[PDB]
Amino acid sequence: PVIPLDPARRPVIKAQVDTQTSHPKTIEALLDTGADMTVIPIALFSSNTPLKNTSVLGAGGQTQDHFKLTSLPVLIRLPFRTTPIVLTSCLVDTKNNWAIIGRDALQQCQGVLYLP
Amino acid sequence: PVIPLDPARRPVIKAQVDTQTSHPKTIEALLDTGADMTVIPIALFSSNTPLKNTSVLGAGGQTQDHFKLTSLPVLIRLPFRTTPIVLTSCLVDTKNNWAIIGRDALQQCQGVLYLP
Ligand SMILES: CC(C)(C)NC(=O)[C@@H]1CN(Cc2cccnc2)CCN1C[C@@H](O)C[C@@H](Cc1ccccc1)C(=O)N[C@H]1c2ccccc2C[C@H]1O
Repeated sequence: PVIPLDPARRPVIKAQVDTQTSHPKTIEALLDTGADMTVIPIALFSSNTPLKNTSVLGAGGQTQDHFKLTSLPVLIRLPFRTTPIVLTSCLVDTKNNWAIIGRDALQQCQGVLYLP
Repeated sequence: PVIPLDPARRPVIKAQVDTQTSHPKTIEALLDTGADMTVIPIALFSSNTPLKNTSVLGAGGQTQDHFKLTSLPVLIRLPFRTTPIVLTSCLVDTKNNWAIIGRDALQQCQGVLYLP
């Protein structure tokens, strides 16, 4: 679908996320062309799930803390799609619970940005 | 133009920014559907320009020293376009000199996100 861009209304979407550690869950995620990589909430995971450490570039510079990588791929299903997005790895937000569909996922559903 | 979304290649654009505090300059800016507001480098301004202090949520926790608000509106022109995007106010990166075109600007050029 064509998704209008509005400063007052974030372009969010329902996404079923399978972290392969528990049952697939539906979240509301921000469609973010400015994001190199997808971010999912730590709440999607179980308590015994191992994650890799990392340091990501953010608005406050380097955040050497609340972002981790999954060891296993992450599967994401959009409402109008049966076939899933399969990310080799993606970021996990451990402080807050940000949900961000990055260009890694957007490429897989062949999404484009269009300026008239 | 149609801009493909690619985790390895950021959707950037060359945009002429008029801060109305110095001569208009062309910068490279990230096209970002996840940004509520536009960010421009403080380099485009003069040393005597008054700016407002504020608080902006970003990846690296929560910052309130990084970004400032403009006092005057900002005009942005896209390639081969004479009629300017007019932003009443936008963020000013006083540190890493980021250039981000948010949904405030993307709305005025009628930009859309398209998922096939
Ligand atoms: C993979 C990861 C997500 C960590 N990457 C980023 O953070 C990139 C980095 N570049 C770095 C970069 C900068 C310049 C050139 N190349 C790379 C700048 C662009 N961001 C993506 C941002 O668009 C992320 C969003 C996320 C968000 C939205 C709403 C609420 C919380 C978090 C974001 O930061 N948006 C905020 C935001 C951001 C800018 C301006 C205003 C606002 C308001 C707010 O919406």
